Amino acid sequence: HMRVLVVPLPYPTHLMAMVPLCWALQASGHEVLIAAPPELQATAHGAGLTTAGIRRFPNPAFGQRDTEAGRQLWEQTASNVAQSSLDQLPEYLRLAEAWRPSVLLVDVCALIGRVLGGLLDLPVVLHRWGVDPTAGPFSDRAHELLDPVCRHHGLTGLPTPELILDPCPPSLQASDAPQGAPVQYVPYNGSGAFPAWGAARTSARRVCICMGRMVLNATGPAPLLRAVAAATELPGVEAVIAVPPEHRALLTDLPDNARIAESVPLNLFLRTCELVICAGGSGTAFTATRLGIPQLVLPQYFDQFDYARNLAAAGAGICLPDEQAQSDHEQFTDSIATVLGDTGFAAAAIKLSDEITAMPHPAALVRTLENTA
Amino acid sequence: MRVLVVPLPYPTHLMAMVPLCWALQASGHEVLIAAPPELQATAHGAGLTTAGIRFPNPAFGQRDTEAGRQLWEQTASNVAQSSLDQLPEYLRLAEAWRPSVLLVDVCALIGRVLGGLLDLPVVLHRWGVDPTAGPFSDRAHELLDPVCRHHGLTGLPTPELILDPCPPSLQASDAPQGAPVQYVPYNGSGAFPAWGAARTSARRVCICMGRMVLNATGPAPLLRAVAAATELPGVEAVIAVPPEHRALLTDLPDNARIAESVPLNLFLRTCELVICAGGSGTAFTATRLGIPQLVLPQYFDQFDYARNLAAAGAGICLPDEQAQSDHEQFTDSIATVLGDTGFAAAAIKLSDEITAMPHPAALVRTLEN
Ligand SMILES: CC[C@H]1CCC[C@H](O)[C@@H](C)C(=O)C2=C[C@@H]3[C@@H](C=C[C@@H]4C[C@@H](O)C[C@@H]34)[C@@H]2CC(=O)O1
Ligand SMILES: OC[C@H]1O[C@@H](O)[C@H](O)[C@@H](O)[C@@H]1O
Ligand SMILES: [Mg+2]
Repeated sequence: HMRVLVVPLPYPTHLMAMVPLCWALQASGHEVLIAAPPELQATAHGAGLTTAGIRRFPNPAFGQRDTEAGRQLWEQTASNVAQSSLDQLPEYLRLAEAWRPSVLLVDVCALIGRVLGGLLDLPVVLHRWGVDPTAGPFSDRAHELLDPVCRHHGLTGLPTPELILDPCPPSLQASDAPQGAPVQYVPYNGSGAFPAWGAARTSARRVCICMGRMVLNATGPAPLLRAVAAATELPGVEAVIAVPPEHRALLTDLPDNARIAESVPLNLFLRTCELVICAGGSGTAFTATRLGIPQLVLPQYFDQFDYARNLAAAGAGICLPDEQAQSDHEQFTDSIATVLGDTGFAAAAIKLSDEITAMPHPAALVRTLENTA
Repeated sequence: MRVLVVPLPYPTHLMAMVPLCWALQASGHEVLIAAPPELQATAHGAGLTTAGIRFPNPAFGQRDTEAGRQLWEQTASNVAQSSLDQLPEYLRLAEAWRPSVLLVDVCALIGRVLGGLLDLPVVLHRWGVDPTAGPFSDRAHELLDPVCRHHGLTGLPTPELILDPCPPSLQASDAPQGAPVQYVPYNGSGAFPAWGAARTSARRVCICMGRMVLNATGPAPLLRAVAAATELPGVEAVIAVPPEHRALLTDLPDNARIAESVPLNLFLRTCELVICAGGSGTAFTATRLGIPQLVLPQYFDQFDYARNLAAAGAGICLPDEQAQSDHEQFTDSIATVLGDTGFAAAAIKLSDEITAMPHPAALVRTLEN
C-alpha cells in the first residue's frame, strides 16, 4: 500500500500527462495526493483527484541547445524552477511530514520533487510528459544551483532518481535524454461530452486545429489565426476548432466550413479527422499519434521544436519550424494539401502508434512502482 | 473493449463505479458514461466522458411484509417504466458509439433490456448491499419479459457477470453470488485538510449525511446526530455536508469542525466513529478504513446494511423513527462505541475482508474474458 505524493510543475498540461498513472495507482488500491498550487487545483479536481494546497514566439532557440541563445533559455528556465523550489521547500516539507508519502511521483522539470526526495530519503520516480530536452543546459544549471543545497543536508548533490517513466515513442525522444522505462500513453484530455458529429466522418476533409491555453497565453492569437486561415481556404476542408473558452473570442467572422468545438476532449472525435494542426503540446500530439493521425506542427517553445522536427523526420507530419514558415500562408496551405493528398503520412503515424502500444499500460507500471516505493 | 456505462441517475451510484472506470481506462480500454443531466457533473468531476441522455421507512428492510414487498415492487415498476420510455434514446447511442460491453448498475434495468436487444454482454455492478431479490427482481421480469419476448428473447436476460464490492459478511443472504471486487473509496475530489493528518486528544466523531439523503429526509437525521454527538464529554464533531447544508449548522460548540466538500477518506482515519444513514460511499469508506459506525437508516438498502453491520459487531443501528427521535438512545449509542474498543476491532475485521478482495485493476482481466 503506497501513499504516492505527486509533484507536477504548476501548469495544467503537465499534471494531465500524469492522470492515467494516478488513476492506475488508485484503481490498484494505493493512495494518491497531488501537491497543487492554486493554478493546478481545478485541473486536479477535474480529474477526480485529491489535492494538498501549496502557496517573442515562436522561439526556435528552445530547439537549439548547442547555441548560446538556446543554452541561455534552458539555463534561465532551470534557475526559475530552482528558485521556486527553495521558496516552496518549507511547505512541501510540512506536507510530507503530515501525509507521510512512501514515494514521490515527480514531473521531470519539477526540481522541488528531487530536493524533497533527497532531504527526506524517499524514492523519486520522475515522469516525462513527452520529448525531454532537459539534458545539458537545464540539468547542468539545476545541479549548479541545487547540489550545494543537497550537500548542506548531507547528500552528494541533487540525487539521481530511482526511475524515470517515459511515454514518448522512442524513435522521437531527444538523443541526449537518459534512458527511461516505457509507459504507454493513454489519452487524457480532460472531461466532457461526446458530440453527435464525433461519431462518423463526413465527405469533407476534416482537420482539427487544437491549441491550448498556456500556448495561446504566450503566443497571442497568431498561430491560431494562421491555422484557421490556411485550413479554411483549402478546397474540401472542414475545420474543427478546439481552443479554450476565453480564446474563442479571437475567432471572429468564422467560415461556414468551421465548427468551434465546445470544450470536447480531442480523443472523443479525433478518429474522424485526417489531420491535426497544433503547437506540439503532448496531450494533443500524443493523442493524435496514438490514433494514427498525422500532424502539422507549429512549434513555439520548450520541447515543441524537437517534437516537431522528429515527427516530420518520421514521416508522420510536417513541421513549420519558425515564424517565417508559420506566417507563410502559401506554404501553410500547401502543407495541409500535401498531407491530405498522401496517405504515407497517416501510415508513418500508425508506425509511431505501434511504438506506443508496444509499451506496458499504466496499470502494468503499478507493479514497478510497488517495487521502488 | 468499448465499455458503455449505464448507472441509475443518482451521483452516488455512478461514484461506486468510478474506480473500475478508471481501472478500465488505465489498462487501455475505452469508457463512456450514459449520463442524464443529474449525472453530468459527477461524471465530469471524476475526469470521465459522457453521452448526454435526456422517512425513515423500515419496511424497505422487511421484504416479507406487505409494505416491504410493495416498496420494492414499486421501485422496479418505476425503473421499468423509465427504461421503456428511454429505450429509443439509448438504442441510438449504442448505434452511434458501438460498445462491446455494458457495465450496468444492478438497478438500471434499461442496461439489461439494451444488452438483450443488441446481443451485448452485460456486467452488472452492485454498489453495496443488494436487496433486489424477490419483490424487485420478480416485478422487473413481470414488466420487462414482454418487450424482451417481442424481440425474440426468452425474457429479460440473466447478466454475464455481477460485480460485488460488498464484503460477504454484510451482503443480503438472498443476493446471488457475484464476483468480489475490492471497494476503493471515491467520494469526489477535494482538498486534504490540515487537521486530517493527526489524531487529537478529543474523541473525534464524524457525521456525514449527504445531499441525496438530506434532500429526501430534511434536516432531522443530521441535526439529531449533531445534538447527540456534541452532548458527550470530550467529543469533537467533524460534520461533513454539501455546501448548501452548511447553513443548517446554526449552533455548534467551539471545537466542532465543518468539513465542506472534503472527501471523507482524506481524514476519517483520525475518527473513532462515523454517524451516517448507511450503505453508501460513506459507510463502505468507514468500513474500509476500520471505523465503526452508528447508522440511522432511511430507505432502500440502508436497513439491511445497518442490521448486518451491527450483527458483525462493527456498529450500532437506530432502526426506526422511535429510536432515531430518542436523544437518550442516540447519545447512549455514541457513548457505547466510544467506551468499547471491540467495535473498532470488528470494523478492522471487515476492513480486512475488503482488502482481501481483488482490486478494480485486477478485475479488468475478468471483464476482458
Ligand atoms: C431511474 C429513475 C427513477 C424514477 C423515479 C422513481 C422514484 O422517484 C425513486 C425514489 C425511486 O423509486 C428510485 C430511486 C433509486 C432507484 C433504485 C434504487 C436506488 C437505491 C437508492 O440509492 C435510491 C434508489 C429507484 C428507481 C428509480 O430510480 O426510478
Ligand atoms: O434474509 C433475512 C431478511 O433479510 C431482509 O433483507 C428482508 O427484507 C427480510 O424479508 C428477510 O427476512
Ligand atoms: Mg534515445
